[PDB]
This record gives sequence, structure tokens and C-alpha cells, in this order.
Amino acid sequence: RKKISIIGAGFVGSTTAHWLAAKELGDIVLLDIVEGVPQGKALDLYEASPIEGFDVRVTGTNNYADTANSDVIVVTSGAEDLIKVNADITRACISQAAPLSPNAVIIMVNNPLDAMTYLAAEVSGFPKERVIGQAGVLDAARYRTFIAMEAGVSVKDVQAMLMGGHGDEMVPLPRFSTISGIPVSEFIAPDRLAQIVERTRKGGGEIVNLLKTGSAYYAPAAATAQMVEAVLKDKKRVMPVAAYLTGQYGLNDIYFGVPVILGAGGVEKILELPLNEEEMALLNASAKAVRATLDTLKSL
Amino acid sequence: MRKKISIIGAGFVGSTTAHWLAAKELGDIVLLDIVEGVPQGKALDLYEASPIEGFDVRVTGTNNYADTANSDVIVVTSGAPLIKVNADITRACISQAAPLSPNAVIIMVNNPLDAMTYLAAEVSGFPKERVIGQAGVLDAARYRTFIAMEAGVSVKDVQAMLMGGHGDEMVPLPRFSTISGIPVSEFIAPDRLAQIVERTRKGGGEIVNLLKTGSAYYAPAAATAQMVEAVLKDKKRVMPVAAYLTGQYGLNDIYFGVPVILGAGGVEKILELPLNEEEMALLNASAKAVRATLDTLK
Amino acid sequence: RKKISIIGAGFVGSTTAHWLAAKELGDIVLLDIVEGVPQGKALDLYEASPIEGFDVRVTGTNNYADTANSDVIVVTSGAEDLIKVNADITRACISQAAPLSPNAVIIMVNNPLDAMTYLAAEVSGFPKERVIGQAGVLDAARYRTFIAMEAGVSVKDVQAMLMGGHGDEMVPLPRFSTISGIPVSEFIAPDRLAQIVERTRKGGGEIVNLLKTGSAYYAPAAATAQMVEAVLKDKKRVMPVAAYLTGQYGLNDIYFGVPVILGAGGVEKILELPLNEEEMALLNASAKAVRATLDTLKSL
Amino acid sequence: MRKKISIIGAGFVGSTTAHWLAAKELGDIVLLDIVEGVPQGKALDLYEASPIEGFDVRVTGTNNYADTANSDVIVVTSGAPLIKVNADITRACISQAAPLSPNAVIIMVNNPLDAMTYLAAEVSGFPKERVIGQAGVLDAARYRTFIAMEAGVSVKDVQAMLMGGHGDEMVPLPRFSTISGIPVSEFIAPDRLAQIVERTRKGGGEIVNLLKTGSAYYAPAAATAQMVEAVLKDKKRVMPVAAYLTGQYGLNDIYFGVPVILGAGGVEKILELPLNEEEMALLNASAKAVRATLDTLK
Ligand SMILES: NC(=O)c1ccc[n+]([C@@H]2O[C@H](COP(=O)([O-])OP(=O)(O)OC[C@H]3O[C@@H](n4cnc5c(N)ncnc54)[C@H](O)[C@@H]3O)[C@@H](O)[C@H]2O)c1
Ligand SMILES: NC(=O)c1ccc[n+]([C@@H]2O[C@H](COP(=O)([O-])OP(=O)(O)OC[C@H]3O[C@@H](n4cnc5c(N)ncnc54)[C@H](O)[C@@H]3O)[C@@H](O)[C@H]2O)c1
Ligand SMILES: NC(=O)c1ccc[n+]([C@@H]2O[C@H](COP(=O)([O-])OP(=O)(O)OC[C@H]3O[C@@H](n4cnc5c(N)ncnc54)[C@H](O)[C@@H]3O)[C@@H](O)[C@H]2O)c1
Ligand SMILES: NC(=O)c1ccc[n+]([C@@H]2O[C@H](COP(=O)([O-])OP(=O)(O)OC[C@H]3O[C@@H](n4cnc5c(N)ncnc54)[C@H](O)[C@@H]3O)[C@@H](O)[C@H]2O)c1
Ligand SMILES: [Cl-]
Ligand SMILES: [Cl-]
Ligand SMILES: [Cl-]
Ligand SMILES: [Cl-]
Ligand code: NA
Ligand code: NA
Ligand code: NA
Ligand code: NA
Repeated sequence: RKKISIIGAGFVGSTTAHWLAAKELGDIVLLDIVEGVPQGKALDLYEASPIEGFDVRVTGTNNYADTANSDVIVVTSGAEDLIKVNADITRACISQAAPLSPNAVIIMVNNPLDAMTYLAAEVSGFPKERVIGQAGVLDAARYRTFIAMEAGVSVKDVQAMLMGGHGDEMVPLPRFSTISGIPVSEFIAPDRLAQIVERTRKGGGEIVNLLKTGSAYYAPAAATAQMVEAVLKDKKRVMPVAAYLTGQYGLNDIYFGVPVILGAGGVEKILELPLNEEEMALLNASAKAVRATLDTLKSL
Repeated sequence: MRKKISIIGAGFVGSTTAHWLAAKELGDIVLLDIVEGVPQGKALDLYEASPIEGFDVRVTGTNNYADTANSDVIVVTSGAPLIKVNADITRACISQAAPLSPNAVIIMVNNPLDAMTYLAAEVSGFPKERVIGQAGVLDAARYRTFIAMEAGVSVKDVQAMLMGGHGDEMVPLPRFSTISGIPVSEFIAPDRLAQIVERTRKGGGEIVNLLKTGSAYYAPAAATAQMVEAVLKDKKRVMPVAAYLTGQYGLNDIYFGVPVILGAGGVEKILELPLNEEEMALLNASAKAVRATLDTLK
Repeated sequence: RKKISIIGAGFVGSTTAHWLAAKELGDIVLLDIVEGVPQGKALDLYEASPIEGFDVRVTGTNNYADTANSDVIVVTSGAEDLIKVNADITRACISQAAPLSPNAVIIMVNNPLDAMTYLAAEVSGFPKERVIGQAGVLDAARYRTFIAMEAGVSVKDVQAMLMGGHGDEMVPLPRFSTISGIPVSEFIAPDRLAQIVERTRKGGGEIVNLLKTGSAYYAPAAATAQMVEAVLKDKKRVMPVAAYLTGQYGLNDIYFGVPVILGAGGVEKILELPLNEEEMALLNASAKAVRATLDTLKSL
Repeated sequence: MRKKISIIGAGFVGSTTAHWLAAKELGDIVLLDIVEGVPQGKALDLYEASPIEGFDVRVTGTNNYADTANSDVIVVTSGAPLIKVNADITRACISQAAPLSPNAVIIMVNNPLDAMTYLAAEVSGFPKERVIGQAGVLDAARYRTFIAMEAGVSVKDVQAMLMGGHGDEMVPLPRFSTISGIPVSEFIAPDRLAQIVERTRKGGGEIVNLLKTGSAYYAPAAATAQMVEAVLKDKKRVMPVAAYLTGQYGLNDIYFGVPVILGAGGVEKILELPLNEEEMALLNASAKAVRATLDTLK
């Protein structure tokens, strides 16, 4: 069977195992540095299988050797201090897991997302197409959710593309969002759409402020699981993913959220959308912020 | 209790619709037909597949309209794969089924689609929003399939809207189709897209020419079942369906394929697209043809 | 649409919302006394809907008025002191939610399960068939999981019935467990089967010891969600549920885990299995322990 | 890449099997038939239903065996709904398909089932564990359906094992059927159970008598698709299937319906039930009949 290793069995990691288990895509290995945590969550989820009817081997471990020969490696072990702390963790996870699964596609979740994905590429030495980051699917999901709510339509009929990174680094593109092929601008007035775009930018913080302790995990995990499925089933999904750029949108040597075709080979194509002056202004300012974070990381 | 769906006409499309619905576990299914044994056999066969698929659906076959009473949704797939023959079949089906399920949403499938839906509305006397026809979901599905195949992307990421009726009456709208929010024109060039539009127009005939002895049913049934689901779960799906127009697109007193929000109340909203002059030219010509068929019906 | 209210948006409650949301059974209301917690988890899960493709209205609240007219009420707000603390919480939740949803089926999860279900029946005044407790489905799930693992077969082909309550109160019945209709005893030797039965009894504690902080939730939530689905779809599931007895197995005026047919009417039938001398010895000792807990509760 | 499933014979059972499998999103599906247009039409029709159902499955139709190369699973549903006609059809199908997919697990559906599976084993020369036949899953499904209907419980909670072949060759085993681990005898009395056993024996004929012009396909296809899934996902399902026996139940050199653990390796284990003398009497008589058909084949 296919093999998926999730490094970091916290809220996002365990929830990702939950979403994946129900899909019955393959074996799942939950790894963490804390003893008992992954073993307990994995066994708990495994014991729910007879009820849900899925046949999935879900195991927990503290030994990287158990992640060997994985088809996909999901990294959810993350916690300038933020960059340093996460850089050290990401470094540790990738330097230990990558060598054991040379043919795997690595999907980063740790924040700062774009920067941590860049670091994972460096440490793993994997072809850039096989090291990607999850950020855009979650952000587009919030946007799509708000649009469906406001427009009064099924979430299954709303599509949307966006780029960049989190919050201020986010590059919203309402022009590239539709409901059953019809522009979203036809359903929602400019003023309200602007509010929705703003709510999207602050989407992660909105959850953090409500939970008081901890950040979002159901949607982030769902986003991550969808990307894992895309690779495993070679589905050719068109989605915004953190990818390594070599000229697209005028950006070079940097991980940035862009539209891609995701399949068995990881990033199989980076789409280059013809953005107008206003949208490019947004992307340039975003790339500036992402670049700044990337530089801070390189100076560590 | 559970929701109740009655499928009138247990042929290829009707039986296949029962198959798609059963797997969805949306509620009881009653397959009715004028031919004895046929609906009973297909219904029992499908029911016997339930322990394998793990779904709890009571699917039964019958020749008695009394068994369709109090249905939440009535699907009509009894037509013969022309206006006269189907007009009589449709009137007979609706006249017997409608009175027994006064709160049901009727989904017409019989061809000529737009015209038969109009007839069902007349005979049933049901509020217009609760009498609709399936046509556009199937045609948009063929279009989306071709786009997905050509672009090399998941069908889950392709969406499209179109209007009108079948074949020459279809009103393609490539401008209103996207892949994850991105215009299809970004993936497929003009000439190739035009070929896909043409293949979509001839989509039904393409399957007919291949099967030789009948018409399509897997996709037509899937489309029909998706509309049934939209109603039963009040999903508010945005899809092209045959609806009664009262001024939209400049059309009155006519059933025509238009974008709608489909839910428990049936057509809960008819969307008004900002069609350009080229697209409007196609729509007007289509309406003229649909109008012609309607006149012949009256 | 159907309406499900989950009282107590903690690990079990939020996870139950997750399992239910994917089933697309109806609207879900997550309620908690803590501000922000339910609103955050509900919104997080709602934002995952466009990714998973399900249309489910998931909302969080601190106002019981938002649970009015629910089809099913799930209680997962629980924390002699244990009985008292949980008795007070259960009392508060039921006395406030029951009056607002007079036609709902109440499914208790709070521990001590059997006793808390009994209390919910008293406080709600609902017909006993409409007040049940989840315990047996989870326990049978662990048992079935261990059997599938050992026998080397799909979890979809293992069935098992058991009675009583948790741990020492559990009444295992290997004789009433099969794989595609074949007795489990045909696949697993007596010594090993005994170990599996023992592992089942300690199943909850095994997870607690691994997690160190907190108890199981994936399987408990799955068990709860399966019971909710049984009521909403009037599925007539045959499962062990905490029900009110009036003579079955020689027990009267007590909630105890027994085999039932679960549907729209809640408990539609309490099956009376012909247990042998050995099994009855187990059930009597269990009923003694459950009774003791029930008495402690009545003396509060 | 994806898994590849080839279905030889695009008739009712074959096309319906493609339908069940497509919804499962297990891998590519190739529908092959000797009749031109038929497989192509059904495959394209089903493919066009994918954007509606939201599944990514490449389903294609063909008349060329070359398109079935390197399949993980080969389903054979080409037989005519007797030994001679199907023996020739089966030999032709296996002789052409087997060499192109040397690592595939062959699942026979053609009747006479046990005999045709034996023939497929001979012609393919494949390890016996990788050549099996579908028969028991369907019969057990009918039985489980009747039990569920009679007991008033979910089909998800009913499980049962049976052996042998079709109709008079079937070896019912009510003793080995339960509802959530509880013996069926606890819910249904002896006489009623006997009636259900008889209805199960005649289950196939019951559908035939109703349809009038053909045999069952929804449940037969579901059963076949479930076996395909078991192999592709190495699910280790415990089910009755036609397997090659080397001493089990005292039977040698014969294909017979027996309980097995079905996975990626095909039959990964043949279970040996502790049958009493009554049940063994039924099995011996059944084996005698299956043996008779086998002799006629040789
Ligand atoms: N990209 C997105 O869209 C997105 C969305 C949400 C959260 N995130 C990020 O994902 C990360 C995880 O969030 P969370 O809420 O699940 O956190 P968490 O604290 O619940 O879980 C992280 C887990 O990682 C484990 N861990 C730490 N160091 C490790 C190491 N070296 N190896 C293996 N395991 C290790 C911890 O012990 C812990 O169980 C954070 O960086 C967070 O900011 C990203
Ligand atoms: N709108 C679309 O997108 C679309 C797509 C495909 C087919 N169709 C149309 O759907 C209809 C059915 O196609 P089919 O391939 O399933 O046909 P079919 O001939 O296989 O089945 C029709 C069934 O209707 C039954 N029937 C006839 N009169 C009846 C009556 N008065 N009451 C009850 N049952 C009656 C027949 O006995 C038959 O079993 C045709 O009109 C066809 O053109 C529409
Ligand atoms: N029956 C079983 O098989 C089973 C299995 C596991 C856990 N449980 C039990 O389920 C309960 C919940 O476990 P958990 O891990 O989810 O706990 P938890 O502490 O994570 O969550 C309980 C939630 O209830 C809320 N709460 C407290 N008082 C409340 C009130 N009056 N009204 C509304 N909300 C209130 C809390 O604020 C908290 O968010 C416990 O009693 C536990 O022992 C039962
Ligand atoms: N084992 C079971 O439980 C079970 C249940 C039902 C039916 N069956 C059997 O399955 C078979 C198919 O039943 P059906 O109803 O689908 O029949 P059908 O007649 O509808 O379809 C058979 C298809 O096989 C094709 N075919 C014939 N020779 C071929 C060859 N050499 N190569 C490729 N394709 C060829 C035909 O052209 C036809 O489309 C029959 O033998 C039937 O008795 C078995
Ligand atoms: Cl960054
Ligand atoms: Cl028309
Ligand atoms: Cl108790
Ligand atoms: Cl035979
Ligand atoms: Na999926
Ligand atoms: Na068919
Ligand atoms: Na079908
Ligand atoms: Na279910």
C-alpha cells in the first residue's frame, strides 16, 4: 500500500491523519519526538476504523526509521525567534526523514510556510518539484467558504485561486474566483467582496483569537490531506501551492504561493496567470515580504 | 421516516438513476413502469447489492402509481428515446403521479426536454419553481469532461455554465467556464475550445452512434441524481436546468435552460448572466427553436 | 435539514462534529460554556467544507437557545467526586437543552456513562427509549480492531456484541463475535482471545496512559457519530447501547449496556440474548458495580 | 501512475461493474468487447458522468486486447447468459488477455462459474491463487438482504458465509450468519430461515423471471467490484469465492466456492470451517455436481 508519514503529531498532524484515514489512501505513520503522543492518537484513530469502515494501518512512533520508503512526507512539527525555532525543528525533521524516503514528495505545513518549505528543499536536496508547501489551499478554502455563505450556494460550486503567503503576504485574486464558472463579482458587491478578502487575510488569526490557546487545524489538515491525495492518486489538481520559482511572475530563487498542477510528480506545472497592474502591485509587495523572511532565514 | 423518491420509467436512464441515488443513501426509491416485472426486477437486483455496498436504501419496483404517493421528488424518465408520442406518455405519467405527491418537486428527463417540462407544469398545476427539467447538467458535464481531458487536470476542478436545450438548441458559454477559478481560455486555445463546444453539442448523438441501439444513460442518470440530491438536501447547487421564465433573458412563458440555484424549494433563484451580443444571438436563436417546439406541442 | 446539537465542544465533542460533518447528515451546533472555543472549532471545521466537498452548516455558541428543535442532542461536556462533578454538569446541560428540543433523542457520552445517562433520563423526563448512552459501540470497536489486527482480516468483516459498562463493568461476549459470520474463536486461540478481551477492558486506560494528558476521542467520537446517524437515517442498527432496563437480563430500573435496534425512535427494541452461566456470572457482577455507582448518584 | 482494471465483456454485468468501480476511484478502467462501438460508448458515457460525481477515473472502451496490457486485475464478464459456448468464449478471452498482464489477478464471472474459472486457470497458467471466480459474494449478498429485510435491521450489520456454486450447487450455511455477532437464528425462526435459504438458491432465477429478457447485473457487478477492490487495496476481505482446492473439505483438483481471505495476492488463505454432518452432506452433493460439470468440460 501507499505510505504516508506525518512528522509532528500535534493538532494539525493528528487531524491530517484523521482526514486521510477516511480516504483509505494508504498506511499512515504518525511521528513525534514526544513519547506516547503519536502512539496514542494513532491507536485511537485505528480503533475507530471498524466503525467508519475503512481499512487503514495507522501507527505512531518516535523512530524516524519507521517512516522509511514513504510516498509522501507531511511536516507538521512546527511551533525572528519564530523563524529560528521552526528552522531548527524543520532542519531536524527533514535531515532525518528525507534520506529514508528518497522518492517521496515532501509537503510542508510548518510556519513560516514559504520559508520553511525553502529550507526543506535545501536540507533534503530533493528535486524542487517534489518539495512543496501547503498554505494556498487553506486560504482559498476560507475565501470559498465565505463566498458560499454570502452568495447562498453550495461550497462545491465555488472555486478560487490566490497566491503568495499568509496574511499580509497573501495575494487575493477575486477576478480568479467563480461559482459554477460565473465570476464571483456577479454575486457579491465590491464593498462586501473587499470585506471577504480582508476576512480571508485575517482568517488564521480569527481562529486563533477564538480558540485563545492554539491555532486552526480542521481546515489546515483538510488542505494538507487534499494535497496528499493529489500526489498519491496522480489527480492533477489545479491548486495554489508554495513552489520554487525560477522566473514565474518575475520571481527567482524563492518559494511562493502559485497556481500549479499537482500530481504524482509533485509540481508538474507552474501556471503563469496574466495579472493586471493592480494585482501585480499586490504580488510584488508580497514577494518583498516573503523575500525578507527568506533572507532572515539565510542569515541564521 | 426517510425521504421518498419515485422514478417513473424504469428503462436505462431511470434504472441507472436509481443506482446513483441508492449509493447516495438519500432515501427510499420507488421504480415504476408500465411494463410488468421490469421495475420489480431491477429494483430487487439493486436492493440485493446493498449489503455489498453497505448502504441502507429501500428500493422497490411497481406498476401501481399508488406506491408513489407522498414522494418528495418525482423523476420522469418514461419517454421513448417524437413530440406526440412523448406528449401522451408525459401527460399520462404526470396526471397520475402529481395528485398523489402534491408537495413533490418534479424533475423531467423525457425529450423533447424543455417542451415536456412545460407540459408537466401544465398537467401538474404545481408552482413553476417545483417543476424543472434535466438537460444542462448533462451537457455541462460532457463539456467539463472534454475540458478536463484536454487540459490534463482533475474533473473536480472544472466548472462551467451553459444554457438553452439539446444540440442545436444548446447555448454554449466557454467564457463562463473555469478551472479552479481560472478561465478555460488560459488552458485551451480558441480553435480547440470551439471543437470541444461542437463535440458537446453533438455529445448525445456521439453516444447513440456508438451504442447503435439506444442512447446514453450513465451521465444522464448522474445528472438527474445530482439534481435530486440538490433538492433533498437543500444544497443550493448552481446549475443549468430547464426552468419557467418570466422575463429573464427577455423570455416569457417558456421553459428554457438557465443558471439557477437549486434547492428544497426547487428553483430558488434564476441567475441573470451579463451575456454579450454574440452569446445573446445564440440564445435568441435557441429560444426561437424551443418556442417552435412549444408551439407544435400546443 | 436535520439538526444536531453537541453540548461540550472539547476533544470528543469537536471530533464528533468532524465525523458527522463528513457524513453530511444535517446542521451541527457546537455548544460550550467557554466563550470562543466552540465558535472557533465550528468555524475551522466549516472552512474545511469546500475542500472536503460537504455542505454542512457548523456553528458554535454559548447560548442554549441555539440548540432548540434539535433532532439529536449529543452530550460531551463531562470532566464519588467524579460522579458529583459530572452529575452537576450533566444536570445543567440536560435541564437547559431538553426543554428546547422535546422531540430529540439524547445520546450521552459523559462518564460515568451508565449513571449519567440515567440522570439525563430523570432530568429530561423524556421517554426512556429516547435517552441512551454511548459506550458499547466504542468498546466493541476496540475489540473488533484487535481481532481484525490479529486475524489478519478487514475491519469491515468483524462484528461483536458486548454489554455492561466501562472496564471492570464491561461484559465481554466472545461467543457473540464473528468474522463474515464465522465465530472469532475459529481464528484466535483461547489464550490470545483472553488477552484481547483484557486489552478491550483496559482500552480506554491504554489511550490515557499514552496521551499522558487527556483521554481518547477519535474512536469515542466515531462511535457517537454512528449512533447519531442511526437515529437520523432510521437505519435500524444493531448495537450495544446504554439503555433503561425493566426486566431484561433480570435487571430493573437501571441503565446498562445491552444489544438494541437503534432507529428514529431511539431504542426500538432491547434484544435479550440467551447467556450461559459463565456469561451471566459476568453480567451479574457488572450490574452490581453499575448499581453501586447508580446508588452513589442517587445519594447526592 | 494508477492501478489498471480490464473488464472483458461490456454487457450488463461488465458495464455495471465499471460503474461501481468508477465511483470507487480505484484506478483506470478498460472496457473491452468483441462488438464494435458498444464498449467505447458505455465507457465514454460513464467517463462523462465523472465531473458530476466528482471522481477521477480514466474509463475507456476498446475492441483491441492490446489496450488491456499490464492490468492489475482482469474481470471476465463475456459469457452468454451452455458449457460449450462459454468454454470457447472464455478460452478466447483468457488466451488473449493473460499473456499481456502476467501479474494480474483474474476474476471470472462467466457461467458455469466454477467450471469457467477452472478453465481460465488452465489457459492462463497463472498461479492458482491468482485465478478466482465471483459467485458466493453475490449469493451471500442476496441471503444477507433477505435476512436484513426480514429482521428489520441494517444490511450493514448482517454477515454470512456460504459455499459451493449456484442454485442446487449452492451450500447454504445459516449457522454461519450473524447480525452484529448474534446468530441469525436469534432473530428468525427455523421455517422462515429455510424459506430465505430457498429464496437465495433461486435468487438468480427470480430476477430472470422478472426481467424476462436477461439476468441480474446490479448485485452481480457489485459483488465483482467488491472483489476487485479487495485485491487492489489488499483489504483481506473474508468472503466466499471460487478457489482451487488442494485437499480442503476433502476436495482436490477442482474450483469450488469456499471462504477465503482475499487480498493483493488473490486467495491468501482458504478457511476451513468445522462443518457438521448435515452441512458436509450438502457440500459433498454439491461437489459431485460441480465435478460433473468439470468432467463435461474436460
Ligand atoms: N501552512 C498553513 O496553512 C498552516 C495552518 C495552521 C498551522 N500551521 C503551522 O503548522 C505547525 C503545527 O501546528 P499545530 O497546531 O499542529 O501544532 P502542535 O504544537 O499541536 O503540534 C506540533 C507537534 O510537533 C511535535 N514536534 C516538535 N518538534 C518535533 C521534531 N523535531 N520532530 C517531530 N515532531 C516534533 C510536537 O511535539 C507537537 O506534538 C505550526 O508551525 C503552525 O503554525 C500552518
Ligand atoms: N434530458 C437529457 O439530458 C436526456 C438524456 C438521455 C435520455 N433522455 C430521454 O429520457 C427518456 C428515457 O430514455 P431511456 O433510454 O431510459 O429509455 P427506455 O426506453 O430505456 O426507458 C423508458 C421506460 O419508460 C417506460 N414507460 C413508457 N411509458 C410509460 C408510462 N406511461 N408510465 C410509466 N413508465 C412508462 C418503458 O416501459 C421503459 O421501461 C427518453 O425520452 C430519452 O430521449 C433525456
Ligand atoms: N462513553 C465513552 O465511551 C467515552 C469515551 C471517551 C470519553 N468519554 C467522556 O466524555 C466526556 C468528554 O471527554 P473530552 O475528552 O471531550 O473532554 P474535554 O474536557 O475535552 O471537553 C469537555 C468540554 O465540555 C465543556 N463543558 C463543561 N461544562 C459544560 C456545561 N455545563 N455546558 C456545556 N459545555 C460544558 C468544557 O468547557 C469542555 O470544552 C468526559 O466525561 C469523558 O470521560 C466517554
Ligand atoms: N457468477 C455470477 O454470480 C453471475 C451473475 C450474473 C451473470 N453471470 C454470467 O456473466 C456473463 C455475462 O452476463 P451479462 O448479463 O453481462 O451478459 P451480456 O450478454 O449482457 O454481456 C456479455 C458481453 O460479452 C461480450 N462478448 C462475447 N464474447 C466476447 C469475447 N470473445 N471477447 C470480448 N467480449 C465478448 C458480448 O458481446 C457482450 O457485450 C454470463 O455468462 C452470465 O451467465 C454470472
Ligand atoms: Cl515565509
Ligand atoms: Cl424542446
Ligand atoms: Cl456507571
Ligand atoms: Cl460449475
Ligand atoms: Na477525494
Ligand atoms: Na444498465
Ligand atoms: Na448502473
Ligand atoms: Na454511514
